[PDB]
Amino acid sequence: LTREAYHRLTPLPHPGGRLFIKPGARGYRDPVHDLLQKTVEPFGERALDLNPGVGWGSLPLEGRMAVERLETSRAAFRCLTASGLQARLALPWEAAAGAYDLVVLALPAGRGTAYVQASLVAAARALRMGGRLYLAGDKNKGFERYFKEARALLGYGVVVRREGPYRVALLEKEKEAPPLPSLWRAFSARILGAEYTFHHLPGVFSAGKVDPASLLLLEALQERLGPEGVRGRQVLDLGAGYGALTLPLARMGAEVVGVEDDLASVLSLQKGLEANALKAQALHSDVDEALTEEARFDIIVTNPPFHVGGAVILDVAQAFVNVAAARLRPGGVFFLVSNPFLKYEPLLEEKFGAFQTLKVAEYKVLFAEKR
Ligand SMILES: Nc1ncnc2c1ncn2[C@@H]1O[C@H](CSCC[C@H](N)C(=O)O)[C@@H](O)[C@H]1O
Repeated sequence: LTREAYHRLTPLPHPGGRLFIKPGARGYRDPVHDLLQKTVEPFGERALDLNPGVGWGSLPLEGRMAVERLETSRAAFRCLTASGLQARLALPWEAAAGAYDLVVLALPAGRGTAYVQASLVAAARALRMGGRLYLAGDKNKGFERYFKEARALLGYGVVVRREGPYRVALLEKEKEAPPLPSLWRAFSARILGAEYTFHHLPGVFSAGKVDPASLLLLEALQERLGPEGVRGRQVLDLGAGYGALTLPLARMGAEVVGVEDDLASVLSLQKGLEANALKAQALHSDVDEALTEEARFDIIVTNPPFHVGGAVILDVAQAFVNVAAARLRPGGVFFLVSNPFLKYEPLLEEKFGAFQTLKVAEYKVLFAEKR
């Protein structure tokens, strides 16, 4: 995709209306969300969708109920807003307590047990007594385990739709919801001779330790540029996460801008910067969406997202490369780290003209220079 194509919102038809989607937004052609859309029916007057993506799963409620939507992904909120669907940039556990008759939750299984648990308790807290929860998931991705927990939190629950491994259940709140679990975690790490304490909420990439690929990028970068090679330089960190690259680069004296699509990760980065007395811009952004048109950088770094077990580079990750080439000043440099068999080489050759391989073992670090 071109950068314009990556950022473009496209409306797709459904009976009676339209829904905007875009590359990089969850909830489109997803069997879990599709099964929800075929299942959900109004109950009471006020609904909350805790993981809406582009908003397909709970769409049948729109115009029959008041529907609120809490979403962490910037890309998804762009779509919801374009679709005219009320939505807030919000963590699931920011939901108002006892204010809803119906909650809809496509299980965020990809973000892990702690994130799912926090979402389940948020659901239980959001509901009034006697309110109901639609819970959708995948038997291959913890549905039975999470459905059992939902039943324990709420009361009576039953599967109301099934297709292959995919399930939707309906549950009733029959008991008081517990307090939110503890959400924040911290860990220390020594990187390039300096001590850092990272802080993060559930669901982030590489919770609890610095990812070895990220460490490798930093090692390649300091070897190439020197310990002073980053001072006073403008750096963009594409997909900043809780700041494994952002914090050390800020420490080394770079003026760093982190862009990150996931709200929980942006908040994590912000807490880490504060805790380590470091300053950087921690932007909630779909790739470079939050930047001015004119913004350019001296150095761009990235450990792009990847699909677990997948052989194909994600649209978002392809866009990171395209945006990197476009956002570098002449003579600016790009560092990217990935699993060794992801086909980044032809992409860098296309966008930069040439590239180098600075490291290759458990991961590869690729390098390019703007001409
Ligand atoms: N559309 C998008 N725009 C910006 N960041 C995105 C994105 N899609 C995924 N990401 C982020 O890309 C990151 C890739 S994982 C790398 C995290 C961090 N830089 C580290 O090295 O530890 C995740 O934090 C993920 O949420």
